[PDB]
Amino acid sequence: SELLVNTKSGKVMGTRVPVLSSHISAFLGIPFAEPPVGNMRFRRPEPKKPWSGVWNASTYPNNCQQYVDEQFPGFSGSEMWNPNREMSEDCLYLNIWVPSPRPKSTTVMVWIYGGGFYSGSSTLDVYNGKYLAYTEEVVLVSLSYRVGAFGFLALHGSQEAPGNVGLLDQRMALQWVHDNIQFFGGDPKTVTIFGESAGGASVGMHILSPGSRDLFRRAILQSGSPNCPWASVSVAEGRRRAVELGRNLNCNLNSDEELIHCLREKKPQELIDVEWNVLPFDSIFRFSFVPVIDGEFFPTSLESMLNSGNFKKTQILLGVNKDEGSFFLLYGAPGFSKDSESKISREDFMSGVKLSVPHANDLGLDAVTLQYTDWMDDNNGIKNRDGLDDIVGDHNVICPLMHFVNKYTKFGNGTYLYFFNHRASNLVWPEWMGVIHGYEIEFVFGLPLVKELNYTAEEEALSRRIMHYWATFAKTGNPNEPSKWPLFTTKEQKFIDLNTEPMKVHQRLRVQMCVFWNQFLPKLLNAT
Amino acid sequence: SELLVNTKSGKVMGTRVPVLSSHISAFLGIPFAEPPVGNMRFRRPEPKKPWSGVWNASTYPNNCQQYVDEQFPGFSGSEMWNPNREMSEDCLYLNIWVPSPRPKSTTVMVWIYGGGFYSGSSTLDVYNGKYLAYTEEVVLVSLSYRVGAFGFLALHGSQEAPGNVGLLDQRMALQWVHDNIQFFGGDPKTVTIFGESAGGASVGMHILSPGSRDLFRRAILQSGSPNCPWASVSVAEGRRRAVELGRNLNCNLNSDEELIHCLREKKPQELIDVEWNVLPFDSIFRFSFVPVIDGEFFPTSLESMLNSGNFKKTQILLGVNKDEGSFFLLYGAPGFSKDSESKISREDFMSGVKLSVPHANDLGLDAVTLQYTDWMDDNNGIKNRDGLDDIVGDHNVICPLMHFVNKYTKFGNGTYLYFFNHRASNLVWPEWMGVIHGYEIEFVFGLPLVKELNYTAEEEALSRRIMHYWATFAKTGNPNEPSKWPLFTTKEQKFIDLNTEPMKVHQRLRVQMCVFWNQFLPKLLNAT
Ligand SMILES: c1ccc2c(NCCCCCCCCNc3c4c(nc5ccccc35)CCCC4)ccnc2c1
Ligand SMILES: c1ccc2c(NCCCCCCCCNc3c4c(nc5ccccc35)CCCC4)ccnc2c1
Ligand SMILES: *[C@@H]1O[C@H](CO)[C@@H](O)[C@H](O)[C@H]1NC(C)=O
Ligand SMILES: *[C@@H]1O[C@H](CO)[C@@H](O)[C@H](O)[C@H]1NC(C)=O
Ligand SMILES: *[C@@H]1O[C@H](CO)[C@@H](O)[C@H](O)[C@H]1NC(C)=O
Ligand SMILES: *[C@@H]1O[C@H](CO)[C@@H](O)[C@H](O)[C@H]1NC(C)=O
Repeated sequence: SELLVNTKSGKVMGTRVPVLSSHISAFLGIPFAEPPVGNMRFRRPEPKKPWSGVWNASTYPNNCQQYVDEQFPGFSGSEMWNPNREMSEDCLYLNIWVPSPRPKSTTVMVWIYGGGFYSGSSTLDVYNGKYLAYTEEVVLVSLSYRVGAFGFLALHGSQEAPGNVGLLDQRMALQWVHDNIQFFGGDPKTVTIFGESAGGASVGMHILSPGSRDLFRRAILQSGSPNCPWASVSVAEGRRRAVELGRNLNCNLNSDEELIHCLREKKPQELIDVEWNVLPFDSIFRFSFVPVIDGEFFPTSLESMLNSGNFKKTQILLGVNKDEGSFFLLYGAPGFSKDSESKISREDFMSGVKLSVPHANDLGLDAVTLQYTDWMDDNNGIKNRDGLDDIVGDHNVICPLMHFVNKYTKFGNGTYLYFFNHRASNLVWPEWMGVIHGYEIEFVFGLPLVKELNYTAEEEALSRRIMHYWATFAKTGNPNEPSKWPLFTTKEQKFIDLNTEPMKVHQRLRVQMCVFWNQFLPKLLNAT
Repeated sequence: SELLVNTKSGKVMGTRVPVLSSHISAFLGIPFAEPPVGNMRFRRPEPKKPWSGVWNASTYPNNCQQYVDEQFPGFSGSEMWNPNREMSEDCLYLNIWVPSPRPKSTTVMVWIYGGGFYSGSSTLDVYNGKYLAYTEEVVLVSLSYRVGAFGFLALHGSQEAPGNVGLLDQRMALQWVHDNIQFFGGDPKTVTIFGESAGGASVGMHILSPGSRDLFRRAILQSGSPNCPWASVSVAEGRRRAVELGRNLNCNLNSDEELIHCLREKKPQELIDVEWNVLPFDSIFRFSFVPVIDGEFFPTSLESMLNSGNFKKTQILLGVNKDEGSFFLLYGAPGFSKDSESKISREDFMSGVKLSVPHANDLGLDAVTLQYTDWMDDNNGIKNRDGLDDIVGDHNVICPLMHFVNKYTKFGNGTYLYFFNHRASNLVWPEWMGVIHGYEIEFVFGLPLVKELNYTAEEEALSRRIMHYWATFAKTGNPNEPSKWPLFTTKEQKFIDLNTEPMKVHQRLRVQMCVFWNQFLPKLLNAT
């Protein structure tokens, strides 16, 4: 049977799924790690014990325990990101979509979901891999990994909660794909890992980490990079947040063993209920439990690794969206709201910049404010709103990705950079938010191909070229079929716009603002 | 006789001069102070002893001792600024142009020449007051004052060389005009002092100084303001430059009396020969001997005086030129030269910014460089040249004048601001220098009215409207004849362009760059 596959870990039985009036096989909920429950909470994952019999993989697995967005109850714009399966600590599973008939040895793509390392699910409708598997003939895999304190509580020096275990969950899934994907028709020597936001930062983290490098071939990073200011913390800060979490739960804090033991008896929801109380500052675009620069998964600081070429050399394809920051302002900055144009007063602008660069002294806040204010029209509400939108996006996503791409390209074997600026005709979010963080995903996964979702014919065409650029790059290391997406080089720094208009090539994506965020501001904060 | 005038100091005999095929009277070289020679060098000026008989005022007086520009021998562009009379320490005289027939009580304008407080003459062809006296029916006066060490050597605490004596020379001339101008037909209750560059800074200094305020009615400042970074130094820095000057002449430095005595025996040219050796930094647009914030002429810091309204409240008219910095780069920054377009390399740009902001640490130099560099085209030679031109002009002239005008307007009784951007059709300087520091002067003094100077008909019309704006403002406190130059207000901040095209009104002259120079950079240099 086409739906039965024998792996090194046991046999699994998939299910047949319809796709664009045809069909493919899906193997949903395959376990790749032992359930990280009880005494196993906070620990490195352990490989799944092989099973006898047949594993039923006809349905989506549970999602990992996480905070749930209730800001706009039933609004599809925000609920499309919430877990759509029951939550459980028993959540380490992966999903596979396989073309029909079963390939022999074709291109593999492994998706790593975003969600600020505190949320995310591999089962969201926007991540349904059937359209991409089908249209491009690739074996598509989506893995899962522990988020929040369950995945990133870090007490460096302890083996019970070493930190980075969520990243180790991702690695374990990649080890499973390396070891078993050949049985589903995938070529384990041609796997591309791709992800968005925290997922793109994760992808970049595996390019960096010695222990993950050999488990994949090429990489795609969407709106995220490893050096993002919100993607990692030092071991001292990780330790301090772990202790502060225990303090919120009235834990005995005399020793790591006491803290960890106390944290292990709490129900999942108790940790989720106070998780956000450990941030050191009043901030936006910062998350409590994230990867730690531990000297193991990351041997040295990310910057020295980037500087010395200490990373996997291969091809990468990556890019950003036009308005990466808008949704973080909607959720956390005064003056922004879902149902108004959100013209911002000068005082809310100033309140907005303090929230955006939480780690800055007064001089730093003045430098950011001067850099983004039009002083001949400072009370322009639209300009204040847009300026703040760009500050959040430039500082949290764009400039850190541009710093990564320039450092990577000096040692890599090929880079393709894009700027996604198409605002979907059917967007449910207000206009002011523009081309939102996460909204290039539906095009990568091909939702515009399904008529009922109401996209335009040109939106369907855009989705088909992106899907084909992504799969062709996964297959060959080049998005182009032998009108050309040129290679990004350290000399020319070319990139393309990705929208419904004839491809345009540009150069030096946001150089002006990024010299400010990547060179001047850090120099300024370090001296003052 | 029309050419004979009796003053409180004695009788003076003028000469009749032709002007635009008519004539007026000129009283050249009237003495207003005792010669500041011998033991009087460096001291406050003393009033001229009255003389019996008739003072011959038919010829220009000597110019004060100063450094002489020899960079382009015989080039009219630079020689038009050099002294055109023999030099002498005996140089405290004033000149008067009087309409014919002799007025009874008309508007008086007193010109104070620029020249960085180290040079300048009241006798330059560009300062000939006959055209303005004639066309606008005003009594035009040009005074003189000691420059360089002779006028500004400052050893605070000593009465032998207290500093600011050159400013006291100007004051003495204003006291003479107040006391005697009625005999030449001038109204001493309606005198406007006006000046350019160091002369405009001086004008602003008399608006500030309690001891000078009552001696004039209204003021005009051209490309200069009192708070310019090159226009004053602290008493400790003045002292240090005086000592360093003595050290260059092998003077005994044990006491002020020893230093001063030694400096008084040196010939004038010996002081001029080493004068430039005392600057504390490798700089551009900085001069050795300038006014000192002494607690007497300036009771407190200029900024606290501006902040508290501690200054003369009246009407002012002032403005700047488009390319104030170009000539200082020509003379002192690598890569600029008179006969080439002066496209500047990135390294010369960087060398240029270090010279321009001599008082800045590394962080400050980076902030200036980032603010003026187009990072998507950083090797553009024209952009590097123009960027440096704007850095010099914004920092040395424009932004300090804009800070002065906004502080003044909160307490004053009327402000008119202009932006002079007409490049003269007959300019002998290369194109790259644009609308040069000092080149609005020939229009204020009406040289375009004389056919042989080869200006265009529209240039003659522009000169006539400027002359009439200046004299009408001198007469009434408003440049407009009862198309309107609007009042600058702290709310609207309107100003006009001054050129051959139909008047255009704008707002917030260089606000963007000036928030950088006036608020951010000083905050940055003070913290780091
Ligand atoms: C108390 C108070 C606040 C919080 C909190 N506040 C987070 C607000 C900032 C974050 C809210 C965004 C929702 C994620 N969902 C979204 C994601 C993406 N794009 C989105 C676009 C629009 C709206 C939501 C999006 C792209 C892929 C990743 C996920 C979190 C946890 N616990 C708390 C506890
Ligand atoms: C050794 C080395 C250098 C110097 C020095 N170097 C000054 C260079 C910088 C200054 C040179 C400019 C000439 C003034 N003459 C000019 C003035 C104005 N505009 C001008 C425009 C173009 C050229 C000259 C101008 C507007 C009114 C004020 C005077 C000075 C003394 N001693 C020295 C001794
Ligand atoms: C597979 O498991 C799901 C669990 O809901 C069930 O509905 C389905 O019938 C199962 N099929 C088999 C063959 O066990
Ligand atoms: C990638 O590597 C191959 C083989 O080492 C080399 O020939 C090619 O030029 C490289 N391509 C890029 C983009 O550097
Ligand atoms: C005035 O002085 C000048 C000095 O050069 C002289 O040429 C002129 O003849 C003098 N006239 C009188 C009346 O003394
Ligand atoms: C100047 O002062 C007069 C009289 O004090 C006043 O009436 C007038 O409004 C003032 N004008 C300005 C420009 O402030």
